[PDB]
Amino acid sequence: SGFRKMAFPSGKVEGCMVQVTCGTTTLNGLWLDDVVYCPRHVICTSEDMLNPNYEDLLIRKSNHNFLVQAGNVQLRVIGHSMQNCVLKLKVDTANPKTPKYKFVRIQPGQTFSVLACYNGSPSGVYQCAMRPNFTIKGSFLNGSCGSVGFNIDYDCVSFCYMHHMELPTGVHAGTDLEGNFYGPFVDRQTAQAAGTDTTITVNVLAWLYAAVINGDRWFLNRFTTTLNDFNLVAMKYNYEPLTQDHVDILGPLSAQTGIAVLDMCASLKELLQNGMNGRTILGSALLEDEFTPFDVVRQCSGVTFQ
Amino acid sequence: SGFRKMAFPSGKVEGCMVQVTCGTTTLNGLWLDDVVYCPRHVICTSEDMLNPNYEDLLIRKSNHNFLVQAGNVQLRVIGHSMQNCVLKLKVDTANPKTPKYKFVRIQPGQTFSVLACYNGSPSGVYQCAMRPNFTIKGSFLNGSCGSVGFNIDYDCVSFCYMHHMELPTGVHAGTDLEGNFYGPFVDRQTAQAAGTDTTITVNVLAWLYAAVINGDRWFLNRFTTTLNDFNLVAMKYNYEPLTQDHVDILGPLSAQTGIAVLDMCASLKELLQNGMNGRTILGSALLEDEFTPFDVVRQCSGVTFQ
Ligand SMILES: Cc1c(Cl)cc(N2CCN(C(=O)c3cc(=O)[nH]c(=O)[nH]3)CC2)cc1Cl
Ligand SMILES: Cc1c(Cl)cc(N2CCN(C(=O)c3cc(=O)[nH]c(=O)[nH]3)CC2)cc1Cl
Repeated sequence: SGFRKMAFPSGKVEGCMVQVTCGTTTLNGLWLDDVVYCPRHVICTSEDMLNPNYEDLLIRKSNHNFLVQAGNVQLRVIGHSMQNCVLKLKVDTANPKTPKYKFVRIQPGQTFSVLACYNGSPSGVYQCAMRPNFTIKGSFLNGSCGSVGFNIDYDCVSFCYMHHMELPTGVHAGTDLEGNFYGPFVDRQTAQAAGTDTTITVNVLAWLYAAVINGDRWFLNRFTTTLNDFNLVAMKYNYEPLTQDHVDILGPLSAQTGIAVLDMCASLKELLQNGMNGRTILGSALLEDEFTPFDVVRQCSGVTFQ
Repeated sequence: SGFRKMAFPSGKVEGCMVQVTCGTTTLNGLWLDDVVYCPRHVICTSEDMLNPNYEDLLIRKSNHNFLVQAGNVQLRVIGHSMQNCVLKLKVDTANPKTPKYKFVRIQPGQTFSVLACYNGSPSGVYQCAMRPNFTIKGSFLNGSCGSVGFNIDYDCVSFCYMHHMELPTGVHAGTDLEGNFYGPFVDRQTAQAAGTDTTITVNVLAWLYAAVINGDRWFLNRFTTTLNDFNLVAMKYNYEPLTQDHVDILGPLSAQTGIAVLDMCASLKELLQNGMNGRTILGSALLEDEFTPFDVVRQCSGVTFQ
């Protein structure tokens, strides 16, 4: 029993983190095979932050302008290139700790683990969701750029996020590992704002199923509803509308508890219109939307990895 | 003078189009160096459309199950792999007509050219925009899957779109060339719906500047407005809000015409609240939002490519 904000074990990723220095700027890089990946704004100075021309800035660099350190061992840069917003540094030594990996782009509402790093050294791991406005509510300080987000599927690490910047509202923005930003953001130190966020409805429903599995039942009722009736209430409270695909995804949780999805939607409708009245669910006084249906199954039924 | 829906010259792309057959299914592929890229649902049959397991379907295939034709020359498949939603077929011959290229992921509101193809043969070219709901309003018939979208930057072809499917509403969905879908869609023949579309405001403003450059001035007025006052009216009419970044992008057009952006916004406010009253702008009775500021500059000031 129990329910926690659970991250993936980070060991396979810790061995890929390196320190990348260019000039007076130091941040984190990801070392897979003989390539080091890092944010391209490492080649920027204070004079170029507001409007950098990265093509010009890169042509004025040579391999010896890039210092790469894996712990205390230094890696020799033998080539460099730019792929969208990430810098690819070819080094003379292939990482012997390279795991089975792939580069994936995730969708809003999906979760992943973040290995926060400083000076190439892992500091902590935590779980977060990609928000519908393509930001993440992370925890990052100065020097954390190049930290990566990942999921583990069996023996394979799926890298999905590299950290680039913090927005004025305190939320965080980055790219996939091909260097393409999540959301309408650019790597320039200008004032950019995220659009309005919404609550991830399918995740809230999954979390309510986790509550029932763990013995929190006070919010259930006998009523039922339709998808269109529910979605009418949901839009009023800034909730993402619910699709038939979402209902299918929640199938294994409806079967394990014997509570139909549309039945659980009726409970959620009541919680939105009346609140929780000083009661808690799984130790929270708010509706939690950063657990996917898969996260719940993984924690309330059991999955490990090799 | 004049203003047209202008596409990029397609010659550099026509030489990369091939036909890919697997079983009874034939669609289009993109042949760059010694790799052929195509939608992975080419390995699906009618029995798997609703819920394909692509890992299983691919392990049951061998290289000789894939017939690749470049005109009449046949290409020998020596390897195959899956990267997200695209199939990568390694062939024995590198395309001698491979142009300088890169793979880019575009943002909503940006435009590109589509080379519609059938049986590996180019049929037509047209311009379209990525909608804010991550669909495109294309023109595609049966057999068009694998057609690609592209921009040309100097001598370099930037591939940004590969066509996968048509949604029930008649709009179209696809992936970038790394196989990651635009929008919340999956390559399964289930019922999926696009979210609500909005009008791309910065593009409408660019188009109004093109009108002024070409002698349509009847909608101008002496008034001005603020960003927050404009955005309040815009949201009422399902227009994307306007940012300071957008104002900067429109700079070259404001300078060429001597009409400040916030002045042009005041004209747009009036057109939204009063309509056009049987008058036309650049031969249209509706406000056009599929030309970017760069498209206008390119056509109203002059850019060619090598
Ligand atoms: C072009 C450009 C851009 Cl776009 C960003 C930076 N910065 C690099 C330094 N930096 C952090 O390390 C950091 C991350 C974080 O999440 N929170 C926090 O407080 N600090 C801020 C971003 C520099 C340049 Cl030249
Ligand atoms: C898993 C899967 C998926 Cl997701 C899609 C298809 N289709 C392949 C055939 N096809 C077209 O060629 C087509 C495109 C278009 O835009 N308009 C139109 O009328 N037809 C439809 C999609 C097949 C499979 Cl097995």
